[PDB]
Amino acid sequence: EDAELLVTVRGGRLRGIRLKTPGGPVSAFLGIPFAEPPMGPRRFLPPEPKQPWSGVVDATTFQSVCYQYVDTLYPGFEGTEMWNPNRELSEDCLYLNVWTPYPRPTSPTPVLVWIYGGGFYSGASSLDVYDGRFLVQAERTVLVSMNYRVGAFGFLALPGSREAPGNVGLLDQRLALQWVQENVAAFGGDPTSVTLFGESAGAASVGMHLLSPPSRGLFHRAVLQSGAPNGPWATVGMGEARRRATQLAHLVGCPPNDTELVACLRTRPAQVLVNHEWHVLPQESVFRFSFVPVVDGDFLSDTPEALINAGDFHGLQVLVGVVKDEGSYFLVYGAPGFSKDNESLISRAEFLAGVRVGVPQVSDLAAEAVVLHYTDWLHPEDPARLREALSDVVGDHNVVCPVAQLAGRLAAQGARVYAYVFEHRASTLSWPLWMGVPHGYEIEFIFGIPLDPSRNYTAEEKIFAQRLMRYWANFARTGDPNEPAPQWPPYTAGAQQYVSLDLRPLEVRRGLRAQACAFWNRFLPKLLSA
Amino acid sequence: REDAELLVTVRGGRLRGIRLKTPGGPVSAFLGIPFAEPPMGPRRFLPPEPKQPWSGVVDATTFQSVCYQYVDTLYPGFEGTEMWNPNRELSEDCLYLNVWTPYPRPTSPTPVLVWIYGGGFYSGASSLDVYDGRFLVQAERTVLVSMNYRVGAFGFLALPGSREAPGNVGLLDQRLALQWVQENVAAFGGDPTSVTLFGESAGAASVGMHLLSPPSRGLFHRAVLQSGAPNGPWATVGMGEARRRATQLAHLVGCPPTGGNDTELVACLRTRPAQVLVNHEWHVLPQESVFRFSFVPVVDGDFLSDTPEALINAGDFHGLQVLVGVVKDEGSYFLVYGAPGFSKDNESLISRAEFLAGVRVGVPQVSDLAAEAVVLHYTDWLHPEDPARLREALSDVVGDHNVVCPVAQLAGRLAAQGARVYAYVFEHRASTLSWPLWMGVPHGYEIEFIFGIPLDPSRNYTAEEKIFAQRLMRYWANFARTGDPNEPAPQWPPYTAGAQQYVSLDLRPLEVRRGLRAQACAFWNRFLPKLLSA
Ligand SMILES: *[C@@H]1O[C@H](CO[C@@H]2O[C@@H](C)[C@@H](O)[C@@H](O)[C@@H]2O)[C@@H](O[C@@H]2O[C@H](CO)[C@@H](O)[C@H](O)[C@H]2NC(C)=O)[C@H](O)[C@H]1NC(C)=O
Ligand SMILES: *[C@@H]1O[C@H](CO[C@@H]2O[C@@H](C)[C@@H](O)[C@@H](O)[C@@H]2O)[C@@H](O[C@@H]2O[C@H](CO)[C@@H](O)[C@H](O)[C@H]2NC(C)=O)[C@H](O)[C@H]1NC(C)=O
Ligand SMILES: *[C@@H]1O[C@H](CO[C@@H]2O[C@@H](C)[C@@H](O)[C@@H](O)[C@@H]2O)[C@@H](O[C@@H]2O[C@H](CO)[C@@H](O)[C@H](O)[C@H]2NC(C)=O)[C@H](O)[C@H]1NC(C)=O
Ligand SMILES: *[C@@H]1O[C@H](CO)[C@@H](O)[C@H](O)[C@H]1NC(C)=O
Ligand SMILES: *[C@@H]1O[C@H](CO)[C@@H](O)[C@H](O)[C@H]1NC(C)=O
Repeated sequence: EDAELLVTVRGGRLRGIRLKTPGGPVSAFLGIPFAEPPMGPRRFLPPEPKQPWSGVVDATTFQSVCYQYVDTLYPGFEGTEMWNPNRELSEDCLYLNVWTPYPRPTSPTPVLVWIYGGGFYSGASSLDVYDGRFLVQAERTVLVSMNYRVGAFGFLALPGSREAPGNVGLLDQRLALQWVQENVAAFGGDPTSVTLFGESAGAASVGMHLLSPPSRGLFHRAVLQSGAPNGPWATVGMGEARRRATQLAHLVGCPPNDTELVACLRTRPAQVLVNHEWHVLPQESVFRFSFVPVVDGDFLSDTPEALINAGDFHGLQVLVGVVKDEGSYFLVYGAPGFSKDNESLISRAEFLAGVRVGVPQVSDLAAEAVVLHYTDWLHPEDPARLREALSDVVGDHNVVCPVAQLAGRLAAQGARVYAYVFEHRASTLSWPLWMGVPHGYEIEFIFGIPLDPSRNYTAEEKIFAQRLMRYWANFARTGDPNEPAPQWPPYTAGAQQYVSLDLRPLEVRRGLRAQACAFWNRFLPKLLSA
Repeated sequence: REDAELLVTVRGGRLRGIRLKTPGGPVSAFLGIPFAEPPMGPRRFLPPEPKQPWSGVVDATTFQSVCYQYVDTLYPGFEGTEMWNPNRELSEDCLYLNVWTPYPRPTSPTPVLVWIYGGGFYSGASSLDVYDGRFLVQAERTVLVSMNYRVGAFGFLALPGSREAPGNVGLLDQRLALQWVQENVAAFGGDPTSVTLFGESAGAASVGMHLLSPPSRGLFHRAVLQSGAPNGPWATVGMGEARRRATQLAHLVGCPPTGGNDTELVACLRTRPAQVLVNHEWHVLPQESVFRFSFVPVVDGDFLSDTPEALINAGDFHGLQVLVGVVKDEGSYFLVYGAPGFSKDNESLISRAEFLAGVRVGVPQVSDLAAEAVVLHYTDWLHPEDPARLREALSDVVGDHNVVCPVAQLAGRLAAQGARVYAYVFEHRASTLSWPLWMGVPHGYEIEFIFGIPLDPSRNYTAEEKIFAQRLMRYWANFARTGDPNEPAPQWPPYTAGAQQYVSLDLRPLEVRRGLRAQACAFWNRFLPKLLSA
């Protein structure tokens, strides 16, 4: 036996596995149970800590994926299948994973905690693009990821009720963070140096832990990639959450009050709920998801926008950023005229129709304001400009401007913020050229996937991945990504400085689409209230 | 004895003129021809009556009085403002017109240019030196007519529905002069079947209203609108707001001893000295502002059967040629009349607080949300507080809202509905300009080049500017003769709703460009009206 892969945590003994890397081995402990399986009567309930066990838990392989919708838009296409579950689906899915260097560190090592995205309806810690072996070998930190409930199982809410309080998927993450505080030292980790990082809904999850006091004490630094808690998609109001929960029950034959409604939902197989998940949305749209965190005064005592404005953020360091073309990926899921298999050169009529699906549940006047700002009135009908304009609409509304607002408010209120735009299109990208650098395609570089010899990244891209891993790990260690070389300056509300990340050296630029984001963050709210 | 070239007979009687000297040769001028009975005493606020025939010879040898009006006092003695102030005595006896014709009189019918001065409908006169018609007539051999029309309350005080003060009588003054041209211009060698209206500022808005009034439309064939349009937010007023302003003016001068019977109210107003009415003219505006004037044309269903925008959108304009344009910096002149932080004597590098305050003065009587939309669009959010950018932004706000975007909307609708449109932007700053450099090419300072003022030997224009003026006079006269400013050489393409082509007018040859501030004017012409409705 290998003593380096035997660990005793508070709940019992674990057996890990030795993983290979072009730079040397790492230790991995995969599929560690941190909660009781939320099954049967425990569906929709907050998680319970895992009860202690006898014997040795086999922690050599990833555990099941939390039950979720499986994408079918392009069957077999690499660009979509890389996000689909690669393990069996189960409601018994509350497991986390620990990667440590080999041999295990004898000194307290900074910890990075990954929260995957997936619009709160999908995702898994077992996806190949989240493989932590290269980060842990290159930068010598402890790396933790957890699975958390998604879709109705994690975020269906009958607000006020005890049978379905909502946000339990977020409590899954918090419980894993508490598990890290109690057990990460047994792997060589330092519980006093924990950096949360996540992408898309994971970034929105990270931001929500920043704004929830019970979570705030479980970590010390935060990285938000292409997501923010204050977007128009990451939260839902109590009334709309209740309406969606009620319509789901109707679509699955329930009831035969909240107590009875939830009891009937608990009798339905997991797939039955998944099969009707998308039909509770109020309208045809993109970048909208059925069951997301709810603002009910508990996990979030107020809206994330209100909490960001009222918060004291001195002593907080955050790393935030976006990719160059945040919106293009979502357009093929419903904007008329868009497809991965052609140039998607849409007409003005399709552009106007696409604005309503990309900015759903918005008055006609506010939609007209969007069309005004995003039309080039010297070329109002040029298909290529319209394709790009609609990508900018979806991307600015949902990612760039929510992130810009978060960064500006945190910086103006005591936090040290570092901002980036990711501008390298991977040579291996399977999405068409017109999508540019699409949403989510900086992750593989952050995790050092180009170092995998089994893949076809260039030598320049391997250098690039090592650069990014160093930035991220420097920030985890010191709150500053810079190597003590062109310097990465902090983002401020006035100067609005960020850096571009690509094969070229760091270049400092001004403004995260300041013109467009003034519209979304300053004017549009004023219009909607009148 | 007498010179036969300076003696002409019109329908009303005989006239005697004068021989003007110009650097290029003699011109015949008939200045101060009465075309209406003096609108004095009981005739104040009433539509004009045609001039009764006279015996003997009327001496049309000098400009007549300026219609009673407010006199600017912002910069006393300053050349930049005094050039617009009355250069003749003020009087309500002011309904006279002027005719310039070549010497000797043309043998064949000659195209006619009719000038309508601006002045915000509260000021102006055809006697101003910058409107001197001798150079145009000499250089291009046209006949030029200009008329005086009543301004201020005397021309546009309206109690709608009352016959005592129906409103728009200043526009009826212009129409009567146009009817006079139809009946009498052939006696001067003019062709009544080739008449081109042209005007600037409120004169351009007047030209546009004649285009949209059927009784006026038959009196001319072509139109030139310089830095003005009838659809601006300042050129017309609703019936109720006209009545509120008229009622408030009478109240401020003691009439009646508020509102009540219209006949008695107007009769009380007619007993007031003309200066007393002028002394309170500016006090009836609903808010402090710039580019807003108290007594302007009223949309009452008569002269204008609807708003100018509705008439423009519903009009068939086939068979019409129009020449429209603006100067490069339309807003700057108006900012020193009330925007906080602005003066001709300093750089006017305003603060953000002064910019935000200026938006409410420059876009008056709109909701807080509408003002926020203006601030969003005209702020550079990468440099939100730089004084120089704020100064230029407020100038653009006032210029786009009041001139550029109204002109662009008119041009686009006319072109899309059968008219042929030629558009320009005037971009030359005169070497003799007295306004400070930060105002650029200000509103109104293309007029002197179109009238050929640089050819005046007493003035100090460069040789290039004299060539420039001669080129502009040729464009205008070519349009008057043929409906096309091009020489029968860089070509001036028509303006269309799609291509939106216009030319730059300056010392360089013609350069073709696209879009009259297309991005800005989409906000003013497409979005903002939808916001005001909700
Ligand atoms: C680009 O393609 C989209 C989607 O078409 C799909 O992909 C093609 C490669 C082919 O497999 C089609 O059969 C697919 O439907 C086009 O948008 C569609 O247009 C058709 C009419 O041709 C219409 O019936 C569908 O409803 C449209 N789909 C959507 C989602 O709006 C689009 O027109 C193409 N762009 C071009 C040709 O410029
Ligand atoms: C509004 O008043 C006019 C004028 O009233 C006349 O003049 C006043 C000074 C006073 O002397 C009144 O007694 C006068 O009647 C009215 O128009 C007059 O109406 C009467 C009866 O027809 C008569 O004097 C003449 O017809 C009109 N004289 C005018 C026009 O000078 C008018 O009817 C009143 N309108 C209303 C709605 O009351
Ligand atoms: C620029 O000037 C304006 C106007 O001031 C006038 O013009 C100056 C050149 C000088 O001749 C002054 O004596 C004149 O009064 C300034 O705006 C005024 O500022 C004063 C003092 O702060 C204030 O009382 C007035 O209300 C202001 N007037 C307006 C219309 O706003 C402005 O401050 C000057 N800007 C500078 C000096 O940077
Ligand atoms: C919910 O409804 C059931 C059936 O009507 C009833 O028996 C039960 O008491 C209710 N529970 C609550 C908490 O209201
Ligand atoms: C032109 O300049 C001369 C001096 O060179 C001056 O005497 C004359 O008054 C000026 N004419 C103007 C300003 O019209």
